Amino acid sequence: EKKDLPNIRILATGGTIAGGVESLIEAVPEMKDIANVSGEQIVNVGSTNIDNKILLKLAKRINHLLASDDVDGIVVTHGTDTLEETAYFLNLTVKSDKPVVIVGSMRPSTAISADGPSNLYNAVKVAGAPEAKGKGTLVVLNDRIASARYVTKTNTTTTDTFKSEEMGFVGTIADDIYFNNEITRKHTKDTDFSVSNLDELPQVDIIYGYQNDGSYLFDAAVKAGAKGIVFAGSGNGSLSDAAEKGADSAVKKGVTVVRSTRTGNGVVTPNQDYAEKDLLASNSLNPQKARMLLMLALTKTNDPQKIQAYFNEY
Amino acid sequence: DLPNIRILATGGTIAGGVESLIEAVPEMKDIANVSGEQIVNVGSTNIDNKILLKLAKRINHLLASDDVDGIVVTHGTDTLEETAYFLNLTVKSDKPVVIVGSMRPSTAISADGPSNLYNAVKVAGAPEAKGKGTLVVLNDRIASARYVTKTNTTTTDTFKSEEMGFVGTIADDIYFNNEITRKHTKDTDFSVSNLDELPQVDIIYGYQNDGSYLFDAAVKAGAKGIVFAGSGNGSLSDAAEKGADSAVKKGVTVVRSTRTGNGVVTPNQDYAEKDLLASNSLNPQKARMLLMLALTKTNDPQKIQAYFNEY
Amino acid sequence: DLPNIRILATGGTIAGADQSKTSTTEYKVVGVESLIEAVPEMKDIANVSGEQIVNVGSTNIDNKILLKLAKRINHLLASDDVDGIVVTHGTDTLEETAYFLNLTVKSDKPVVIVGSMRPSTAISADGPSNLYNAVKVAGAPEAKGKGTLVVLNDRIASARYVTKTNTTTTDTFKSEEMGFVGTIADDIYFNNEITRKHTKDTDFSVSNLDELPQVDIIYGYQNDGSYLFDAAVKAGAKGIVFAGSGNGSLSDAAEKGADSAVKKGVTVVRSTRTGNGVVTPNQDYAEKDLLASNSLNPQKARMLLMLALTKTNDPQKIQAYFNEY
Amino acid sequence: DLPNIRILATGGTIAGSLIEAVPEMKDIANVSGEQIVNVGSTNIDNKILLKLAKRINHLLASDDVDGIVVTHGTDTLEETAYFLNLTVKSDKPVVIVGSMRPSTAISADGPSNLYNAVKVAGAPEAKGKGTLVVLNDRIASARYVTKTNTTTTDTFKSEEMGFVGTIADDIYFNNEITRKHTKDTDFSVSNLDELPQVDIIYGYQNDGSYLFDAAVKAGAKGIVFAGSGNGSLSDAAEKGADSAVKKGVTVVRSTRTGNGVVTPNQDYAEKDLLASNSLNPQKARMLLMLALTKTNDPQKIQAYFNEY
Ligand code: NA
Ligand code: NA
Repeated sequence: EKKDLPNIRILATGGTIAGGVESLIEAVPEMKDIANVSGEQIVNVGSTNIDNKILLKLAKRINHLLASDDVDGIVVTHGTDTLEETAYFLNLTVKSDKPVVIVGSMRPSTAISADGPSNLYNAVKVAGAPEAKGKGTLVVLNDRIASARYVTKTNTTTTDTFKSEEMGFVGTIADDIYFNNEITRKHTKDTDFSVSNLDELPQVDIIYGYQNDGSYLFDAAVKAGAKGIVFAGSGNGSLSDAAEKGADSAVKKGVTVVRSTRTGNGVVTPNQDYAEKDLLASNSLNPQKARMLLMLALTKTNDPQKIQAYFNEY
Repeated sequence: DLPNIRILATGGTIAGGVESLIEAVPEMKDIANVSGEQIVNVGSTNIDNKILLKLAKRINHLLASDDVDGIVVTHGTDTLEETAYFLNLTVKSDKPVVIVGSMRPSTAISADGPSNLYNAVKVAGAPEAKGKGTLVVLNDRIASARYVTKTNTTTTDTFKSEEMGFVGTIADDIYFNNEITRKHTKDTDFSVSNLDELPQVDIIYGYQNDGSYLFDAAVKAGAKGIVFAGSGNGSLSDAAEKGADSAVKKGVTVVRSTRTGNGVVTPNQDYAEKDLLASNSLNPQKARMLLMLALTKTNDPQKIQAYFNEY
Repeated sequence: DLPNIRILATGGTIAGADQSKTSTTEYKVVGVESLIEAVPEMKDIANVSGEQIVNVGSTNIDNKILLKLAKRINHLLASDDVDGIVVTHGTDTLEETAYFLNLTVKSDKPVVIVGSMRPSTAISADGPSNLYNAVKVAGAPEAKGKGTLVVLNDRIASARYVTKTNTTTTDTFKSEEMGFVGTIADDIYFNNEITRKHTKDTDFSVSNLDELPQVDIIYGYQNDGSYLFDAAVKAGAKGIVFAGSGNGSLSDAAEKGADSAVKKGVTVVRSTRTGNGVVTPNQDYAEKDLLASNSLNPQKARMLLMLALTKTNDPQKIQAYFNEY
Repeated sequence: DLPNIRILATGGTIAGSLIEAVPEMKDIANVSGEQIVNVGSTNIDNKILLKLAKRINHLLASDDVDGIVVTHGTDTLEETAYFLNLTVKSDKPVVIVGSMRPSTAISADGPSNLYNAVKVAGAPEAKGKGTLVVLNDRIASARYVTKTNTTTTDTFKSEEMGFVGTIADDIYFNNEITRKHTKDTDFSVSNLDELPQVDIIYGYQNDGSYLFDAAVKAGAKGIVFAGSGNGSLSDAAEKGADSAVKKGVTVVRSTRTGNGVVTPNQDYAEKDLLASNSLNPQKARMLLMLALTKTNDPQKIQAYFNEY
């Protein structure tokens, strides 16, 4: 007597991106055509105020739901500012191949040509697509299906902000879904990370590189209890002499230091001079995404060679 | 006769001593009378305010003479955009200043430095380069210092502007396409002629679960200005906002930039009322250059904000 | 004291409608007054009025319509009651109309071309914001003298540099090499002024013309031939634009067809199928009057070639136009 | 021991005898080569494509060939690369390479391009990736790449699909494409001497039906239309396309935009004016020629356009 449709659960982390989560759901009635949609409010914060406590709660809830036969896929609604941080964390900690799609809107729900309704519809379409199984955590905005591993927010305000210059999208939407790429990095069900038994994460802070910078921010991070530091270096993870003094001091005090880049794209490569002093390379992870992997790495090991190996596979 | 172009070197060679650079690209002799000097010799992460003052003063002196038609500065790529934008605000001439580097070492297969240097000299000597602002020339592209950034760690095509494109491109001949709308060079209100140091400005990065303690440390270290590389449109966590508000109360100017890479950071009523300023379309490290220079003129947040909308 | 902005509607997706709100590629036809009433916020930034010029999908915009549109725009901008114009148009051939107007509008007052990638009925339809922003730009004092502009997705592109780069996405209109004249983030941020001659400063007028010289476009590919050149000449082409591989390159067969067209008095311009970059002069091709399209893609090169042929058949004068416009 | 990499040259040298020009290659491969043809890339034709695919298929069947590099002019490089992606029945790497600057120019890009092409062709992880295009430290799929700029060194790109990988000293593989290719395709051309004729017609304002009519008269078996936007036709172009279909020609609507998918449109699909998916006109031509070696059924041809 009923139409068979996928069971998609929306987990909201902030306000409504289209139009409570119950209403959010009624603002995009088109979703009923393609899913049996249900919803829950996890937390309710602006994305700059998403923190490690919330991430642990969110990953645990997703893992619980996806283990059930009554949930086919999940859509997480989230503020765009830090969406990429949450999406990549879930990419490393969700231990299921069922789809998890993270979505937001660049224009408020009340704005002229608000982008939330289409984004949400498309997120639910992807989350219920059989072919979305096994693709890793996905970010869906503006008719594009991006991997959490490769995507970033590239522009402050534009609808088309989430992109990957060098890796493009997993797929795109033009009425139908077109899947184009599968990523090569390890993810989701295949990672070595679990947050099932964790109530906190190792502290990791980020320091920026620039002309005439110093060592004082490294020293402050160490004093504040950082277990890891990601440095957003100029170019290919480069450090001034002052920054390198700070990084070396941190390493000597037992902090793991990973060199990322402030440029936005490309790989940070191992460099003999840096590698021999355990100033690690972030691969193609930007500073905030490198932080997520470093926190998780530090739950498993303090060995710099093992952490570097994670940065090449995840 | 040909334009007289002076090369000021700040690092190692990008092609083939400053005499070595010139000899490595003999083709330059057909488009300019090239001479050169070594200003400093450092990796670009070690370019600092002292060096920038020296470089700006030397450039301003040289461009005032009739024997110099234009200048090329050879520089490491990592912080090239910081130096280029600083010079865009402090060189008080319409004569061309072109910043150039290479992404591959001069000894590598298919080294890019020889072409880059040749093109930089071609642009520096082009009459239509007059009045364009400071330019950055790599990989057949002519970018404004105001809009360009290094977007990729290692690729030859790294210097770009997604939203503003290039001032021009080269395909044998130079094709000039755009003139920027921001105030620059000859028309700025900044002078560093008599300065021996610049107001200290530090940069703090925004991220989930960040804090106030890095703001506190920058203030303790003597920052006069702080640029915050905020997520999205210059957004702050509650903790970051506590740190920023603390800094403003201690007389530090705080400018919100973005970590995203592109777009404008807009004035936001909640932030603006608390003097947490907006960086416009300046990224953190370029915002830092304008904030340092603004602080040579004023501590008034409304005046500093107006500079961020015009420069 | 608000600017007086006239909307001239021509058709396109922005005036299209489907009964399914989730259809972005299938749709049926909305009137200019409906477009306006759908965006009441416009009343706070302009005094808006509208007229329907034509009502067609943009692949059916033709030279007759362009002439009508350019003449109407020129007459309206001569009045003190009109501060700026917005043209609503289908996206498919928007760049052709925009660049034509960039060469034939004899005023420094703003002309902004706008469309949408989703129909008016779609969820998160993009037309309302695009239209608001087009009106905002057309009424901005700083938009004066910028050349014809194309406004979609919070971006303000020059007609000379923009193209439709994607079949279906909202962010399709871009210039990889030249970027945008400006962008919108609440306020307008003007960033660039183009260097090419435009609008009031061109040598072209269409005030006395009822038709344009026929120009056709031929595409380059492996195993192509001469017979499509021959067919374009037979069909009455006065000019041909060749969308060559790479930097306006021709196969031997294509070069045979081009050379035969030139011998019959047709002007041939080499453009590129790549999408970006400059088609440079080439000594061997220039000696045979196979001209270079500069940074004009095939369809935009066609617009300039048609107007050049209203002034001259001299290949050196035509080439000079391609370098300045 | 090092992989055995064979270089098939189609024209002039892109570097500098290549081993002399780029001696670093000796440390990463045992290189050999041959001059299979000697033409400018605008004059690569169907006869040459068939010769190249037959020769590559033969070579890769040998146990002592680990991978192939083809040096090729950049203008039509994407056409050859995609054809080989559909016809090389092996998982071993085939890498197509060119240079945007002449070998004699300042900062010639060919030496690095060639070195990287050989590095990729010998990399174990390049197996099963489909035909690759390697220029400017980037590793692009033949299925997604195009030449996007007339003259720049960074011209080969895919805005929407990115690269299969990139090179920064080491190779970083990032994506595997989802379309069917190489070892898994249903196309076999080793015994064919010609391919069904396919021509391309451009869409623009004030276009007509005359070019369609001429292509049909010239013997086209298929026509790719480089339509404005999402494979759109003017009324005049549509009349020409419908005339062609009635005369037994298969018509595929591609796009002149450069990116995105051309979607099936009900009114066009009802009339067998097919959709090219995310294939540009010149790449859609290669798939249509091969489709026409198997069938004239428009539904089957459309299905090929959705999978390849
Ligand atoms: Na450097
Ligand atoms: Na349309």
